[PDB]
Amino acid sequence: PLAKKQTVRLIKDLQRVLCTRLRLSNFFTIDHFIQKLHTARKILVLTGAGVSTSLGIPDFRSSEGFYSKIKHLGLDDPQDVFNYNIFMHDPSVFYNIANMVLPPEKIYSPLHSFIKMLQMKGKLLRNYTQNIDNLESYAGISTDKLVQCHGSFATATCVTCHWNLPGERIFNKIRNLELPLCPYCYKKRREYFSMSERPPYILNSYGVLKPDITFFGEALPNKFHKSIREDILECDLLICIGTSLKVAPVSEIVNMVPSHVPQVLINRDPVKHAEFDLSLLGYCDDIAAMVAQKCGWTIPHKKWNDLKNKNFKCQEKDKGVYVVTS
Amino acid sequence: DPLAKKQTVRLIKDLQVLCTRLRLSNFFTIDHFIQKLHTARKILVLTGAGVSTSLGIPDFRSSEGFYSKIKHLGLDDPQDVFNYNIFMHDPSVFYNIANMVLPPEKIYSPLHSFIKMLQMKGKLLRNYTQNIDNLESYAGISTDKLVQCHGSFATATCVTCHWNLPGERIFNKIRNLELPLCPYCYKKRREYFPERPPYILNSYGVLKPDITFFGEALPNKFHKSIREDILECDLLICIGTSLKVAPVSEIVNMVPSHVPQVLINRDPVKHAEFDLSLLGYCDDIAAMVAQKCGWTIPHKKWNDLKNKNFKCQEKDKGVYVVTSD
Ligand SMILES: NC(=O)c1cccnc1
Ligand SMILES: NC(=O)c1cccnc1
Ligand SMILES: [Zn+2]
Ligand SMILES: [Zn+2]
Repeated sequence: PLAKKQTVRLIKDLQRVLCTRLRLSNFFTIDHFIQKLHTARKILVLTGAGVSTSLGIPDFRSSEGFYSKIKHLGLDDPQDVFNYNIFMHDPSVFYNIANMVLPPEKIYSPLHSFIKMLQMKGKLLRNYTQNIDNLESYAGISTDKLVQCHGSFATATCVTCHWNLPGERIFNKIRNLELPLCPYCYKKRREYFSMSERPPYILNSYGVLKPDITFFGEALPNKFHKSIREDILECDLLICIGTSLKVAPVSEIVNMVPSHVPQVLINRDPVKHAEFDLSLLGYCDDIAAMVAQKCGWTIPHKKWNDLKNKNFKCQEKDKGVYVVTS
Repeated sequence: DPLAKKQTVRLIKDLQVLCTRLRLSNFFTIDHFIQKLHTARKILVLTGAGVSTSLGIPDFRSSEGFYSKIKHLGLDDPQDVFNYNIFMHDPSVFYNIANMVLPPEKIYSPLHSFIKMLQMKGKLLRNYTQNIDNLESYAGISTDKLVQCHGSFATATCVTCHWNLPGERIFNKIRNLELPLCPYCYKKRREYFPERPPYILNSYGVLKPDITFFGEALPNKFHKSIREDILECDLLICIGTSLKVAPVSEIVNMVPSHVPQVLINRDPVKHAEFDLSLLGYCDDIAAMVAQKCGWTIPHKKWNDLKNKNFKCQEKDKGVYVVTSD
């Protein structure tokens, strides 16, 4: 069909009406996925918070998730706490809740390992992750193969002078609900808290350090667009895992990838606004094991003995859709 | 250049923001245009009604244009006489005015011949025209090279049964302000329009000329051609149009960003970013260009035009006002 180029906005936003992607006639099964796995050389793996919940890290949207906790505190719109423009206006909104999102460290799931597997077999084009928990590097995913789409707490930057430090340096202030302040800006900040130097032209974010996670309304890290420009030209399988796919531009990856490329979902819930070729509905750690196993592969993670020794049930439930339990 | 995804172009005629195109840094003089004409092999020319005003045919929105001559109708939007929903509901609204848009025959302007000139030098990839006057044929522009984006009176079609006939078979009815009726639907038509159910529209068994109405799909040659042409185009020249109707007005967004885009038109096109804009009458600016290229426009008015002195006054970077005296 006739098309022109529509610029993909690179500011983090709710994506939020039929999807127009057409599903491949030739690719619906589990066995189709398996043969593709054996032949593919340039797999794109797109992950979300689902791939870290086996580790006790909440996701965003589910019943025990972050949004539910922020709402229970009393915020009318819990989305507010990760809003960039809100941060720039009032950084206490985010720093009032930031201790809740500071991640654990040095752990990873069977899924992160299934990703490293692909890398080791020379098949991973990129893992585009939405997660700010920074668990991919520890899991062994190489830095050239990882795109932290929405950043991480690895570093924090002053919004005023752009001085950058390791995130760890501000964790104790975050645990104690204290505003992390830039040491270089601090003297002007005290002066402010000339017309241009007074209310309303100086914002409350003046000289405040912000973790280098991407907020809603902020530009994604440059690694994202630079990578996807190229990975789009060459991807030959797309797997989406442990995400609702509600945040653009990450959510647009499904539309940017060329239409002949097979797209697979592994997730607890179907993604209604997308048209995956194959959907595998269940726990990602379980479905990973199952898939590796059908492939005659192993997942280099401790839990693999155990996961591999289960009885997996794959119930067809409409074409190209399986409910996987065990 | 910005990371992009594919967006389907809507193929329904629609009267049409900000423009995203970046102008070429190395192309903004008249000499850049002359040099490019020498080397280009796959030129897309997009025309509108300004290419026939020299022949005495009104354009649409000038002060003596078609919309000015139907002011007495008192329409909120005078384009409604060419609206498709209006046609389907009540074809007498179009048929009152259709006589005014029947084409003359066997005449064409120096700008039409400039296009044919390009053709016979092997440089015309396509002439996308919005005109229904069919004058490109008379000028020698080939059917293969012509896309009548908004159709023509060549054929007419029954809106009910789809019977297709030569468009000239309805001209005498058009001239008499009568509805041209389909001979196959006529028996049912006469039953309903001597009981009639409320879901039978007034267009039942009415012939429609195969011009594209506002709200109607474009002819199939348009999307078939443009898809291939934007891959090969090496120069776009937009002439005698306000560029206010989509999807034609999207051609300038669809051509890849590196292809030079030139406007030749009485007025700037404020919602587009042309690399070079030449502002004046088509025929004169075509002649001046052909002169500068050391070329000949194959038109009886060539000897008159080649005898004019053209002044090109640079207004802004890539904007020139071209007059004659
Ligand atoms: N509890 C949270 O707010 C949270 C933590 C980690 C990931 N997602 C959400
Ligand atoms: N013959 C025509 O196409 C025409 C177009 C606009 C105004 N008058 C006539
Ligand atoms: Zn600072
Ligand atoms: Zn009929």
